[PDB]
Amino acid sequence: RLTPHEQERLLLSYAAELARRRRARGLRLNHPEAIAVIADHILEGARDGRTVAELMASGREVLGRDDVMEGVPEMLAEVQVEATFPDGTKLVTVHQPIA
Amino acid sequence: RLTPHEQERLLLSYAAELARRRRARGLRLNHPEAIAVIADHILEGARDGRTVAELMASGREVLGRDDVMEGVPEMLAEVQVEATFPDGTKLVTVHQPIA
Amino acid sequence: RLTPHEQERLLLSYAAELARRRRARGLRLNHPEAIAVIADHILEGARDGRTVAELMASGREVLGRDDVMEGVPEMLAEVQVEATFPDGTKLVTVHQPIA
Repeated sequence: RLTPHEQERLLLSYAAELARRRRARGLRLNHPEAIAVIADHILEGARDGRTVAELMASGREVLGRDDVMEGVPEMLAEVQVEATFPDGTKLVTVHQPIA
Repeated sequence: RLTPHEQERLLLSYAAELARRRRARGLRLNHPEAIAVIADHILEGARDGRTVAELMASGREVLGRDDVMEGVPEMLAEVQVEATFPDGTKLVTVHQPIA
Repeated sequence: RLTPHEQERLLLSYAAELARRRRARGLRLNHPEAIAVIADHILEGARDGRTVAELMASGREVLGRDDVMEGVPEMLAEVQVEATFPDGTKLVTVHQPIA
């Protein structure tokens, strides 16, 4: 159902699409944009059947220092997201996804 | 300004976009994803100027068994969408859409 | 994580993506779709660090009479959106965006 959690997931997903569009036209992403993009990589990766361990590593390869504004890699200590896997929902933590 | 319901409709439209994105990615759709895609087909066909009769038909040719997870086509007895027509808002029902 | 207002702004941004999709398939936009597109132009221009005056001018050149249904240009007296620039939030109004 469209629980507040489901709405929130779809919002984060569209926010990631929008942040990707911004980056693709040359902008460096700000902190919430970078979070959306990394979170969306996790969400979609889980939907593909990637494992938590795979996502913990690949979520660190999505954005680099060049992709985000000054200060963003330092402010983004980790991204934590509940993703849906084949074997249920799991919290995925990507540590230090940019630096 | 968007009403909380308008926001609901747009969220479900985006969910269908994400579903079509996943299907494009080679993923067989689950139950809610399939619903979102068929729902969206109806809403977009109504916007195009299609009749309720046309949409009940075309709605059954959006996704086949190959496009969805095993079990989904039997879970999806119907998809109902309130769609706006020049004639008014009507509930459009697509029966056994995966078939 | 998102306020009502943030949710609404993200959904209005999505509405423009949907309006672009409708246009791409050969639809002329209606009044609310046109509002979304012009609003998106402003919001994205603001994010880009364009100036209010730049956007008030370029907002008049996003959609032409061909892009919208007959009688829509006359319906669109103005499109007003709050947008956050590098120097903060401003109400931006695009006047007579089509004709």
